[PDB]
Amino acid sequence: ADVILFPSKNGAVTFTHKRHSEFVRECRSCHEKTPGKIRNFGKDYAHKTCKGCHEVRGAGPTKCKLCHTG
Ligand code: HEM
Ligand code: HEM
Ligand code: HEM
Repeated sequence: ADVILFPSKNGAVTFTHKRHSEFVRECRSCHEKTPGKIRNFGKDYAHKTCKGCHEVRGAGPTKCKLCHTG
């Protein structure tokens, strides 16, 4: 889906999946060879990938509550 909701014990995360493709050139930057559900998706994968990219690019939320907005 273009907008994906991630339930979380630390607050739901609203992910603009489609919008992110306007900023991220490759599906592979977040996906395995085949784009689709990510088997090991969770805290570790998310904090490394989601937070990590935001940190390196200086755009996107890195503060807990700015991502865990639910
Ligand atoms: C045009 C390239 C992309 C394609 C073809 C693609 C395709 C998909 C598909 C088919 C799904 C599964 C939807 C479902 O659950 O039915 C999905 C989920 C997802 N995609 Fe993408 N995606 C692309 C780019 C991105 C990018 C750039 C990111 C990271 C910024 C990303 C992150 C994710 C995440 C986190 C999920 C949820 C996985 C899960 O809940 O297991 N995608 N994507
Ligand atoms: C599932 C993991 C991710 C989550 C939960 C996430 C969440 C967010 C959120 C909450 C925003 C605020 C703007 C919006 O919602 O559209 C955002 C912005 C952004 N994200 Fe992510 N993101 C993820 C992965 C990534 C990745 C992997 C990259 C880089 C490869 C990335 C690059 C960006 C950039 C550049 C922005 C700023 C866009 C703007 O200027 O409006 N994000 N992201
Ligand atoms: C240091 C600040 C942060 C703290 C304390 C925090 C804490 C947590 C915790 C405790 C979990 C697991 C909750 C559970 O078991 O359901 C989690 C999962 C996650 N976090 Fe964070 N987080 C932080 C920052 C971020 C940021 C900045 C993002 C988005 C850019 C983010 C995205 C996520 C996502 C998508 C998950 C996985 C959700 C799922 O299981 O589907 N977190 N976080």
